[PDB]
Amino acid sequence: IVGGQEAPRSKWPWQVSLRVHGPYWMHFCGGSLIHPQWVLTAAHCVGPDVKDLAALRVQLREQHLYYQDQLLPVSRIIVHPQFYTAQIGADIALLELEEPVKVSSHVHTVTLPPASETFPPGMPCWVTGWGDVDNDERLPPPFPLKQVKVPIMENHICDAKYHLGAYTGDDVRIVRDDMLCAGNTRRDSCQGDSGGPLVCKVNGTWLQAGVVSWGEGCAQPNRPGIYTRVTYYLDWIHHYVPKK
Amino acid sequence: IVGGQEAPRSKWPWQVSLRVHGPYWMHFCGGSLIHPQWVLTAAHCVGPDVKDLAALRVQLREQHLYYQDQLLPVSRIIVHPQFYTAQIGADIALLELEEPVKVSSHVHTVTLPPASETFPPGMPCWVTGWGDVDNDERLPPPFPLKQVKVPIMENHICDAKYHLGAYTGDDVRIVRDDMLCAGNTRRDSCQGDSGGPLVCKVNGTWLQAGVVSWGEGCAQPNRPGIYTRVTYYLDWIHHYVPKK
Amino acid sequence: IVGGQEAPRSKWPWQVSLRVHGPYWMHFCGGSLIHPQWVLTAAHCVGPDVKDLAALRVQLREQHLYYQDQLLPVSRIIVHPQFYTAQIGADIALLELEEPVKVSSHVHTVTLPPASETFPPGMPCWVTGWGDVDNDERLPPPFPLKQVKVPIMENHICDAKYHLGAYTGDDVRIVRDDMLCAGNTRRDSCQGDSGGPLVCKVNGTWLQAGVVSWGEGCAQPNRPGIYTRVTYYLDWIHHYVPKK
Amino acid sequence: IVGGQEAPRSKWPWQVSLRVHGPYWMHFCGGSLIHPQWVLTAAHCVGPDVKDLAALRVQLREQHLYYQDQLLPVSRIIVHPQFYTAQIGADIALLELEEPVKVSSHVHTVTLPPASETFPPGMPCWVTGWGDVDNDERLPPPFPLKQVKVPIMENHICDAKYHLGAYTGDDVRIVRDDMLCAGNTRRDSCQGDSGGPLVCKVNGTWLQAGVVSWGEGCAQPNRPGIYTRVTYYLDWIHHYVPKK
Ligand SMILES: *[C@](O)(Cc1ccc(C(=N)N)cc1)C(=O)O
Ligand SMILES: *[C@](O)(Cc1ccc(C(=N)N)cc1)C(=O)O
Ligand SMILES: *[C@](O)(Cc1ccc(C(=N)N)cc1)C(=O)O
Ligand SMILES: *[C@](O)(Cc1ccc(C(=N)N)cc1)C(=O)O
Repeated sequence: IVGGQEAPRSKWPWQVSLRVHGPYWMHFCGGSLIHPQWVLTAAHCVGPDVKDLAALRVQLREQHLYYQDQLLPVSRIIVHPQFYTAQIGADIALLELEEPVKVSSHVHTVTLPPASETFPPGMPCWVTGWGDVDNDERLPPPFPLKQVKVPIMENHICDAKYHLGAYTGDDVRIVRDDMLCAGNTRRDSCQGDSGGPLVCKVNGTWLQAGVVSWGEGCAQPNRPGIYTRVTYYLDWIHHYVPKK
Repeated sequence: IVGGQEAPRSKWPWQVSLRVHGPYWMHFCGGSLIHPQWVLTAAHCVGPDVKDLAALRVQLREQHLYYQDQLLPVSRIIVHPQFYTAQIGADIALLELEEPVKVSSHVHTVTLPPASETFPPGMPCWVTGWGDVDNDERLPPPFPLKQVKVPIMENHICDAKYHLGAYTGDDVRIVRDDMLCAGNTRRDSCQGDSGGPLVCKVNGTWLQAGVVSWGEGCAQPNRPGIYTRVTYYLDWIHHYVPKK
Repeated sequence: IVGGQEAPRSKWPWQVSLRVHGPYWMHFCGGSLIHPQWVLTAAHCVGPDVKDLAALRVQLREQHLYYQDQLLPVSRIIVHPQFYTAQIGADIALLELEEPVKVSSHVHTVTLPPASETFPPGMPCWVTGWGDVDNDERLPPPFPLKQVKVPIMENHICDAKYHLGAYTGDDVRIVRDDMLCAGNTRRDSCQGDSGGPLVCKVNGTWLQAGVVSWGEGCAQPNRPGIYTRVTYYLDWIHHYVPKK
Repeated sequence: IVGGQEAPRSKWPWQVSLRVHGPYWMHFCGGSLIHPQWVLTAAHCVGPDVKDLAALRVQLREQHLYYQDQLLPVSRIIVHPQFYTAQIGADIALLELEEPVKVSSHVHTVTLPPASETFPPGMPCWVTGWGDVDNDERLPPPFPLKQVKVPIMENHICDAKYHLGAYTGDDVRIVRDDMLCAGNTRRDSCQGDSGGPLVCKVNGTWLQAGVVSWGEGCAQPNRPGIYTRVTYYLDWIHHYVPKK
C-alpha cells in the first residue's frame, strides 16, 4: 500500500493472505472473506495456469504478516472462465476453504455490493494489504497491515488518463467496463496487494467495490490502479457463493 | 534463441538490433530492415508508452553484438494505434531511419509476404536474434547472432495447446487471428528476440511471416511462440512504407 | 544457525541483536549481554572502520526478531586495537549501553569464563543466533531465535582441517591461538550469527567460551566455525567491564 | 580500472586474462607474461583453496575481452605457501603454460624489477585491466582493455591513511612490508583487475612494480590500492622461472 497507515487491530476482519509453499508459506496476494467458506481474490494470483492446491494455503486476518500463522488449506479453486490476462478484464477468482471458519469481531465477512451500486467519485473507499509501500520498496518487517483511503474515478476519465503519453489510439478502450479505477499520485494499492479488497462505506455498511487488479506502476500520474468491478461479477460469484 | 546454432556471417542481412542509451547502448529487441529507410519491429518493444528518440538507436546486422557498432538514430517511431498489450494483439510498430542505408550482400532488406500467404505447417521457417539461450540464461559474450529453425503451427491447434493446463475456457480465443505460432520444446525464440523476424522460404525466397511477439516463457511444452502475423498488417505497413 | 532448532522462549537471556539504521533497524550481528551496561560482540561487526553510534542500536533478547522491538541506543563502541581482519585475529569488541538494563529471568547477563578454562573437545556447547540456516538461505520469517549444539574442536586438529584442500603451507597457522573451533558438516553458525555467543555448560554453569568470528562457509567439510577465544581477551574485557 | 582510458592496441603485450570455465570462459583476473611459459598473478585469484587446472585457462593480450579468444591451458599452478589472505600477505602465484608462446611485438614478456629497485613516490606507474570501472559498475561490452596512470605512495604514508577513520591501533601495521601503494580517489584498479600488472617506466624500461592485490573499495578516500611487492618475492619467482 502506497501512502496510508497501519490499519488498527480491528479494522478489516475480512482481509486474508494467500500463501504459497516456498521455503516458507510466503504471502503472494490478498483476498477477502466474503462467506465463511469462500474467499474472493484476483484470478491472476492463481491463473490462468492451473495451480496445485497443496502449494496453496490461506491465512485469515492478522496484524503482522508472519507472527501468528495458522494456515488454512483450500478445497477447490475457481477462476473465471474468461480470465486470461488482467488487462483483458475478468480478473477474479474464488477459493473454497476446506472447512468453514468461526466468525468473530476480529474475523468475519465483508458484504458484496448490490447489482445497483456504481460507487461514484466522492465515496470513502479504502484499499488494504501487505504489499509494497512504493515502487520496488517492499514492506519492512514487522509487516503491518496497511490501509489507504483512495478516490474513485469515472471509468471514462480513467480510460482517458491511460492514453495520455501513450501510442494507443483513443478509439481503443484500455479501461474496460468490468474494471474500476481509484487512487492518486500519493495514495494507491501496489504490488503484493493484488487480490485484496477495495471497500467503500455505503450507507454505514462496508461494501466491497472491487478487487485489486492491475495498473502501470504504483501511484503514477495518469495511471490509477485498476480494480475488478465486483458488481459486474455478482452473478458468477453467486453461482458458487450462496446467499448467507 | 533457444536451440539453434550461431548463424553464418552472411545469413540474415535484414537483422537489426535496437539499442537504448544505458551506461551503454545495450540491445533490447531485434528488428528487420524492410526498406532502406524503415525498420519493422514489435510495438511492445517501443510502446505503448511514448519513447525518446534520442534514447533509441538502431544497429544494422552484425555477427557479434558489440564489437563493431555503427549506431543510427531513428527519425520516427510509429506504433500501431490499436496496440495496448501483446496478448491483445497488434504488436507491430515501424521505425523510420533518419537516413537510408547503403544496401549490400551483408545488409539489405527482407521481402514482406503477399497478403495471400498463410504459412501453413510444413514450411521451413527460421527465427533470428541475440536473446536468451534459455529461460533466464542470457546470451554469453561474444554475443553471436543465433538462428533456429522452428515448426509453424496452425492457429486453432496453437490456441488449443494454449488452453491445456489453463483455467481459461475454450470459448475464449487466446491466440488471436493477427497472430501466428511457431516453435516447440527444444526450439523457439526467447527474451530479447522480441521485435525479431520469423522468416520462411516460400518458393525459393525469404518472406517475413511474423515478428517475434510473446509466449508463455521459452521452449515450454504447449506454449508455442506467438509472432505477429505480418500479412494482417500488410496494408498498414504500406501506408507508411513505399513499395521498393 | 545451520542445523539445530528454534530455541525455548526462556533459554538465552544474554542474547542481543545489533541493528543498523536502514529502511528499518535491521539485524546485522548477534551479541551478548555480559554486564547490565556492556555488550560483548565481534570487532568485525563494527570495525575496523569507525561507525556512527546514531546508526547503531542494540535490542535485547527476543523470541522473534522484529515483533516487539524496543531499541536501546549505544553510548560507546570499544573495538580491540589489534584488529583489522578476522583471519588475522583479535575479532572482539565491546558496546557500552547508554543506560544499565534491569535484569530479570528473561534478560540477564552471561558468565565470562575464568582465564584458566580451555573448553576441551567434548564440551556441551551451544551457539545461538538469527542468521542464515544454510549458505545463501536467509532466516525465513517470523525470525525465531535458533540454537544448535556444537562440538568443540582442538586447535591443532582444526588447523589441519583448514589446510586440507588448500595451498597454504602446513607451517603456516590458519587457526591462531586466540581462536576456537566448533561445528561440523551439519551443525554450525552462519552468516548473520557473527558477534553472537558460543556458551558451554561448565560444571553446572553457562560460560561464554567464544564469539562467532569467521569460517569458510557454513557447515562445510573440513572448515569448522572459528570463534574468538574469550579467555584470551579476558584482561582486555576487564579494563572496561567492572567485575559484577 | 577506475578512471583511465582504453589502452592502445599495442601498449601492454604482457597482459593476460585468466578464465574459469563457466557457462563460458569468463575473465576473473588479470596477469602478466613474465617469461614465455609462466604467468604471474595474485594468489588470491587462484587460491588458497586448490583449483582444478581443467577449469582454468589463460587468454593472452587481447583488445576486447571475448571477441577473438585463443585460450591456452595451464600445466601447473604454484601458490606461494605463506598465502591464505591478501591482508595477511604473500599474494602471489605462478601459472605455468602447457607450452611456451611465440612472443612478438604485440605479445611478449615484461621485465621484472632488479632487487634494488624501490619505486619512489611519484613514479610514472600504470595499471591495466578489464575490471570494474567504478565500485559495482562493471566494464560494459565490448570490454576494452583499460589503463590508468597512478602515483606510487610510500608504505609508511599509505599505512597512515589505512588508520585514518579506523579503530585499528597505529601500532598495528595494516600495509605490510611486502605490499606497495598506488592510486588516488579518481584513478585506481578495481574488482576484476586482481592479478594484473603495475608497471613503471624506470630509466627507459617497463618494470613490473607490483601486482593488484587488495584495498577497501575502488578509488576510495584514504584507501589507496594495495599491490603485492614484486621485488619482495623475486627470489621465489626465480626458484621456478629461469632467468631468460
Ligand atoms: C498485484 O499486487 C499486482 C498489482 C496490483 C495493483 C497495482 C496498482 N498500482 N493498483 C499494481 C500491482 C500482484 O499480483 O502482486
Ligand atoms: C521479447 O523478446 C519477449 C519474448 C519474446 C518471445 C518469447 C517466445 N517464447 N517466443 C518470449 C519472450 C522482449 O520483450 O525482449
Ligand atoms: C558473521 O555471521 C560471519 C560468519 C560467521 C561464522 C560462520 C561460520 N560458518 N561459523 C560463517 C559466517 C557476519 O559477519 O555476519
Ligand atoms: C581483485 O580485482 C580485487 C581488487 C583488487 C584491487 C582493488 C583496488 N582498488 N586496488 C580493488 C579490488 C579481485 O580479486 O577481482
